[PDB]
Amino acid sequence: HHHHHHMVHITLDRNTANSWLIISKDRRQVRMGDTHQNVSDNKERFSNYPMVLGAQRFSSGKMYWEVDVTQKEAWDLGVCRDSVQRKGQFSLSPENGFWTIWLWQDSYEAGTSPQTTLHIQVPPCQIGIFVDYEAGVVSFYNITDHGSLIYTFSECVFAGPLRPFFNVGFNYSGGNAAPLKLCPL
Ligand SMILES: CC(=O)N[C@H]1CNc2ccccc2C1
Repeated sequence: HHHHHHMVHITLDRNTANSWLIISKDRRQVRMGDTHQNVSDNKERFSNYPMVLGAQRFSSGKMYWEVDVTQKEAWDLGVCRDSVQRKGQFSLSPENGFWTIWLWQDSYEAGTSPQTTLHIQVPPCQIGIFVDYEAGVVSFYNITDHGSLIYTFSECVFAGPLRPFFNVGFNYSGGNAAPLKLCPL
């Protein structure tokens, strides 16, 4: 792809994080802790899942960023509405304000309702995310496989400001402790 020139510097918003998450001092990395991280509860924190939002809000333009997923077994990535539900159980779908892909149990799927199978020959170590607000497009790229397209959500109805969206996943296996990292420009 040729989206690299729309690169934006994303930082994570501590106040939105599930209380188990550890965000690095530079606000560029997040991982699962082995316990509650000794923060107060608030209405913004994701309660049920190890999720966090980026601080940046997008309402126009073209935006691109990259995330490192090396050696993780499970994760969700993409964008969401600023007003997505934070508490209780919910599915990742455009109807609920999320435009995401994920890895789970050795298969990759797009967060449509119902979910769509992805066809990935080279397991990605880094994912590129491209948003065109005006066009209503969210696209995902395999940086490990020379930038090959993973999935395009088109005809998106954002219906609000967008935030970068992250889920580090559960670590019940002991094989998913690795962080999500925002990669340098
Ligand atoms: C080993 C592991 O993944 N433990 C879960 C427990 N439960 C839980 C609930 C919300 C957010 C994160 C978590 C972590």
